[PDB]
Amino acid sequence: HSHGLFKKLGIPGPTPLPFLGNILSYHKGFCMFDMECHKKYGKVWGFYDGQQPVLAITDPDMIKTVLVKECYSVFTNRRPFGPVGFMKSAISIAEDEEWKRLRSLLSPTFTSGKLKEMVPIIAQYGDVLVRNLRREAETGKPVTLKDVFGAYSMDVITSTSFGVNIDSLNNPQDPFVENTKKDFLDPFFLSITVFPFLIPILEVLNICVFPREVTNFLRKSVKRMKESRLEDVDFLQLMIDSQNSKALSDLELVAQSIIFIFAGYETTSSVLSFIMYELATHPDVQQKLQEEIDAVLPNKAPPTYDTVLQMEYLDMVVNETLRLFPIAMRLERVCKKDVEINGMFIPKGVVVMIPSYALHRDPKYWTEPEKFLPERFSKKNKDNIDPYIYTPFGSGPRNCIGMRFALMNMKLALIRVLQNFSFKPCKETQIPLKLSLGGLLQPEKPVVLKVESR
Ligand code: HEM
Ligand SMILES: CC(C)(C)OC(=O)N[C@@H](CS[C@H](Cc1ccccc1)C(=O)NCc1cccnc1)Cc1ccccc1
Repeated sequence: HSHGLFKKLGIPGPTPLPFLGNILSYHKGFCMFDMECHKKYGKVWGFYDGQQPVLAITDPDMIKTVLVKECYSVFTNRRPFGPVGFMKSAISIAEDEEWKRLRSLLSPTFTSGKLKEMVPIIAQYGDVLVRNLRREAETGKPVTLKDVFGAYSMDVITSTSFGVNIDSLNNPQDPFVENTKKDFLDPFFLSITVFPFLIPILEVLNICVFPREVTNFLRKSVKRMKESRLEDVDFLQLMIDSQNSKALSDLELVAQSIIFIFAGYETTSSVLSFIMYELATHPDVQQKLQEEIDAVLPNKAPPTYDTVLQMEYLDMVVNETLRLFPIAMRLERVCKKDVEINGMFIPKGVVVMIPSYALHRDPKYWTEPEKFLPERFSKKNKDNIDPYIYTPFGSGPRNCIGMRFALMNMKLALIRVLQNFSFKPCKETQIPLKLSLGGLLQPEKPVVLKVESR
């Protein structure tokens, strides 16, 4: 069989069913299954997504070795994913030297210096956010954060990636908003894990998990802008300026544009929802932050790149949220060679997995781990936190390239919104929040809260 491998290496795990492997155990979802396995088996364990062996690892030295020490050499790519179509060229899907080349060609886009240049742009839609929120707070109707934050995240994306400027909550039907707004335990991807041999089938059928129509709209919408700016501060331009030299192709450039939307749309919006839920169910933290924000920005002063880094309690709130809700859930690299790391034989072809969610909630590193307690990130206690236990942006050469941009994007939305409003539970607010038993880190029920004007 293929299912004998962990039994042979003396590695414990749950016993796999033929063909299926352990996937029925995802019925309660990745994270609950990860927690269970941690408790039941210890520091290392194995399971099978279908015939695919996955070794979980939770020792910080070993995690360091995989994520940083042996990245370029051994643990370079994520778990194969498909069908992708032309998206094979997206950085996050790309493999080995094409990844190394893409990552280089795109790293200077995400510098502090280029980020500081984008703060004015990400600020103006904080204002747009307020005015849409006020229209909902002067009419004391409970608000669904995912639509209004979704509208906001969506606003920052189009602006920061193509210079297109819209109020997606208000022009929700402009052509540029439709395509762009468009789960690994849904019927489709569970089937991909049992029948991964079916991927090269869909590839030759140009069936793509990225719908073939959105990809066509932006391939052409990009080339319109490309040739309307060429010739006559955003991500697209920064990429156009890069291929003005091994340099970035034209279809390669459309693909990265798409990964950036997918990356910062549901994530920026989802995280902000998780932070407003905790702010509302912990109103002292909410007050403590409103004070810190008014002290650095008095009279509702507009935030700047520099003032944002000045805020310590703000950063603590963000970091403690991502501890409870690390939206990647897991990190993963494919072992490309027989290797021994930190005293353990890892055979070629195993997927190596770091169960972030489960370690963020591990009582052996965290006190009262399910309690929302920002103080664990105080300049006092922030030093007692293992950066290979807390990894909401991954770690090493393949960590989240957009990390600085995402923290800034979120913090700008939070500052402007707590400058103006307070957030209180409704009776229809789900307390305590229940995580989706599905395949995405998101709430069972969408977070609804009451909004009031300061
Ligand atoms: C709060 C929001 C976000 C979180 C928590 C987050 C988290 C992550 C994590 C955990 C990874 C994988 C890291 C690893 O495997 O070690 C990742 C990868 C990535 N993220 Fe983010 N991310 C966020 C937002 C963004 C944004 C806004 C962008 C915008 C460009 C972005 C672009 C990427 C890319 C391109 C990768 C793949 C990097 C590579 O393989 O070279 N992400 N993110
Ligand atoms: C089947 C299996 C689970 C093994 O593989 C994958 O999920 N791998 C992805 C390709 S790695 C990359 C990193 C990533 C993936 C999934 C969750 C978090 C981070 C990616 O794509 N980040 C878009 C994005 C999201 C959040 C933060 N930053 C970036 C496929 C993909 C997902 C979503 C949009 C586009 C592509």
